[PDB]
Amino acid sequence: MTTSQKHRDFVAEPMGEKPVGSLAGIGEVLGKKLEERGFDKAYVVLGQFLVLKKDEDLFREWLKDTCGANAKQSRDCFGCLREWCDAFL
Amino acid sequence: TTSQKHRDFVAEPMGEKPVGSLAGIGEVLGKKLEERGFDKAYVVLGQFLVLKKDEDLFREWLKDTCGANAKQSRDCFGCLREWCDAFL
Repeated sequence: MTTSQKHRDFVAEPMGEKPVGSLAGIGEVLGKKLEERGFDKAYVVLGQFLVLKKDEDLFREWLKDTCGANAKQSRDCFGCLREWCDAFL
Repeated sequence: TTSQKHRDFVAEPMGEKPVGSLAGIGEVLGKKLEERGFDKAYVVLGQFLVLKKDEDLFREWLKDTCGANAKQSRDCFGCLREWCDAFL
């Protein structure tokens, strides 16, 4: 297992009302910036991932533009949402 | 009350179901959703979630996007709301 424990916690169960900082890659700095843009709960970021048809390039670019995520952070967040979807959607 | 199409949708994960599997989304609406990129049910779920599950704004967006009338948008909203309560 190469993922963070944090990723594994997220993908292990439905996300319900979890905050955006429960997503892998989304530390407190990125999470504050996402919340200030209206992306307060993880499911709102899931929504964007889904409206972008789960496209890695568009989602990671959107995350960079919206909260300044770097490549590792956007990869981790994408991978967490992708694996969550594979398990639960 | 509810249609069987609604109950069938809310009973299980949606996976790669087409947009027409959503309650209220018939052939005409599905066509116009697909023309706009919303070809699978999960893409419309995505919009529902980005709008924070807000009934008024989601139903208005659906009317604006594909021409859904009030019953169609009611049906579609309700199926996504109940799916989310069961699976999200």
